[PDB]
Amino acid sequence: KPVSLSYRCPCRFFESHVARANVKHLKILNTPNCALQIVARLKNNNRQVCIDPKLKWIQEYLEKALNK
Amino acid sequence: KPVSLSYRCPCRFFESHVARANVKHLKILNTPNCALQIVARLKNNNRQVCIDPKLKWIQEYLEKALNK
Repeated sequence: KPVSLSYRCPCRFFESHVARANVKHLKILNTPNCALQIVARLKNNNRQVCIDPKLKWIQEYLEKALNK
Repeated sequence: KPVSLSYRCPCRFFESHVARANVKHLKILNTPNCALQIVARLKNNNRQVCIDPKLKWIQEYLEKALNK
C-alpha cells in the first residue's frame, strides 16, 4: 500500500511536564488500541504535543467537562 | 468572528445524535467559563460539532484513554 496494519498511532511519544494553564484544549483521539490517545494544543507556542495520559490534572479537567 | 476576538462561548448549541464510530477525536476546550466544552471532529465530513456532555458513550470513551 505500503501495507499498514489498520490505523497507525498518531502519538508515539509523550510529554510528562505540561501545565493545565498552558493548554488551549485537549484532543482525545479515537484510536482505541493505542497506548497514547491524548494531545494538547499549547498556549505559549500554539503547537501540538502528545501528553502523559496519567497526568493527574487531566482526570480533573475531563470530570469538569462532563459536569460530573 | 475569530475565537481570539470573540467573547461568546465557542459552543452555543450542541448535538445529541453523534455516533462514536463517526468521531475522529473529541476536543475538550479549556473553557471553564462555558457550559459546553466538548467538540467532536467527525470522520466522514470533518465537521466540528459541539456535543451534549450527557452523550451516553462519552464518559467511557474518555476513561478508556486514561486507563491504558
